[PDB]
Amino acid sequence: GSHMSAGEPHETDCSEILDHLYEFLDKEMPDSDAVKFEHHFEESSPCLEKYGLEQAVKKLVKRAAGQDDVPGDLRAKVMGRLDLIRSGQSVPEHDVAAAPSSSAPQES
Repeated sequence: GSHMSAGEPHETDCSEILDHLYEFLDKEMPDSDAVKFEHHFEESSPCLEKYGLEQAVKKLVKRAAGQDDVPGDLRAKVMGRLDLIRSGQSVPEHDVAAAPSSSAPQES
């Protein structure tokens, strides 16, 4: 495992963390959620290390009130990812939203 690594640690639940990412993000306060996110997002880091949501949710938390708040491009990307996660495992290069390097950074 030098270039490719998919060794997830010992976890328990994950869909529930997504469940927040969806209703938390869309049915609570898109901008007033980055600071409230971190709390629940840190309790289940291993869930975000299954499909690669850590990298994304960290970015959602990064905005917070006052800053980027919510470009709609991260959420739509995260929610749509939940919908992909909850209904699949194959994930795309969504890291491009904040430093592209999911699999092929350059991709010739």
